Amino acid sequence: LDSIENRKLFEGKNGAAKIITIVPLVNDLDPLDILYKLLKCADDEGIMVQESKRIFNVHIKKFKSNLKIIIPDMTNFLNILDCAKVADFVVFGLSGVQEVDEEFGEQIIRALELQGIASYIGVISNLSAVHEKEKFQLDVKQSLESYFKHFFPSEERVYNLEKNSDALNVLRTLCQRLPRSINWRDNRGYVVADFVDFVETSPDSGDLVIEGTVRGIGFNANRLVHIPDFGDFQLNKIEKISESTVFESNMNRDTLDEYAPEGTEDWSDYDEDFELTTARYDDHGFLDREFPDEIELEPSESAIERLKRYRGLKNLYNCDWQVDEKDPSSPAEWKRLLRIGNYKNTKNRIIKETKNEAQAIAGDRIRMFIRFPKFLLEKIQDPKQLLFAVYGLLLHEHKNAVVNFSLQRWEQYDKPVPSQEPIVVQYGVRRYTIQPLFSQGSNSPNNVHKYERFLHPDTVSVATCIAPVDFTQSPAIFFKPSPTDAKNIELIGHGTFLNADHSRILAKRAILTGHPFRFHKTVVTVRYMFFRPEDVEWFKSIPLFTKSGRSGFIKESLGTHGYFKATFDGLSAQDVVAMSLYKRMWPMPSLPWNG
Repeated sequence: LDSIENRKLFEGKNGAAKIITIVPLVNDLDPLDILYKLLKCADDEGIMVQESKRIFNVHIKKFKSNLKIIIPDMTNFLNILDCAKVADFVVFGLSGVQEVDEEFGEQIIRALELQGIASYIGVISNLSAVHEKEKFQLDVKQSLESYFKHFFPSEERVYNLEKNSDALNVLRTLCQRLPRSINWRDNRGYVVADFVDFVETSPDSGDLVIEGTVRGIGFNANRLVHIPDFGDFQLNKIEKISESTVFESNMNRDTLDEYAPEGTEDWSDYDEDFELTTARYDDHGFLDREFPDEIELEPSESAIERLKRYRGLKNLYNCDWQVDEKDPSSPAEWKRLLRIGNYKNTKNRIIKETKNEAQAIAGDRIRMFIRFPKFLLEKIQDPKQLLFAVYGLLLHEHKNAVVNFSLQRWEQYDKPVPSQEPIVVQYGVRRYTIQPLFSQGSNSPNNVHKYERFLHPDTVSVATCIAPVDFTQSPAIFFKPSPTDAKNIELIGHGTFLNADHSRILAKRAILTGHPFRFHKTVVTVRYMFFRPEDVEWFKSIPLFTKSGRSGFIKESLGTHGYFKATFDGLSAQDVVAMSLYKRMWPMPSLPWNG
């Protein structure tokens, strides 16, 4: 009972700011018409919009509450998403004449829902164009209502802005009804800039002043800040405006370092240094998919040199594979990454620390001085036209680490997706061009997982890469920018930022194909596997298997052309002799994404 009074206060007084985003899901639907029909309900004529251009601050006197209306750039799909993630309420605009495009309008409903929506409302301003008779118009309104309920059953009736009865009910909801909270946005800080100015300090960099009201967890002078399509930046000063305090950047401020100082690799020896006449074999445990992992050796090149970093495994679930081991293939950044022991506990601690050590709480008007470089000012667009939102970053969020994303294919995405090709990933407001190693999610004791070359279509897979830490487990949207597509991007998949564990070891499989030709009572001769007698001698330790379900071992080399004799438990001139080998796959560093 007490909690309801405290939660209302920030928005139910002369110092409130309610973010409302107008999202018309149809090509031939104007957002200004949707706004005019919504602002018509209030008796104050001086509220009405003509020629602020897209982002307006309107004070509705009928419900004694300030409203902040945002109109996105419909040419850019990502801008529509950007305006909605900052919104407290989203006004979806449906058309009576034109149907919602599956490739664009429908995809907006899909993408906004997957990145996180605070509150939604169905609205029709195009009902007049259908018919003159109310019997024909209501049949169209009911048809749109069934479509809107299919995406989310939270809304039962799609309000029509034509009738003053339904339009007054919408404004009453946008002004009085408390909006829902978005986990990642509200646990961070978020300020929608009303006015942006710049102060020169040096001929290279200065201070970018942002005036706005704090929403979410709040802001701290030491904590880093993030401007979308610009990057992460450090703060210098923050001024609090109160109706009848200044917080400065300390010695304990966060650094803009992506990786640890060059030399950190020399201060820790968690390395399994390994030194042989026979190839490596790990037998610690108890004993479509084959085709993509199959490999074929070249006759000129030796298999010892090619498959040097490969290990034979009796069982991948029980093998003693180790993290941080000595390997030349491993990235240089590996030791310079953020190593989090227990993500679950570090995530809760930083969140609790941020809320408790917050300087400018939600509802406070602030003047944010951001240490900004002068060269980036040419890309800054008017805050009244294009949404200028500043999202606060938690402790060590800038720092890169071995991050794990859960990812499921976007509905009706039959196209394949390989596990090394660059894909843009939007986790929260941040977006980076990620090269993700896919692996099927499993509860293995050794945390060793088989590296899948392509995204599995039946279930949800796990993408592993090197990217900065997200301490809010923000939902992730995976896309590839397409120029041929209506919306400048081609949405690949959706998911969530799982954790930041390096303990997840990924192993690439290599299956050697071999064909038997000669058959003695016990001695079976295979030929298409190796092409050197030395190569046969080296891989002798790794047991052989057959696609028919037989098991065996290499006896010795026959000729100088890699022919070999082998003994099996059960095969003919039609069976395929095979050998499975495994190598460690290291995560790949990712670059940021703007525009």
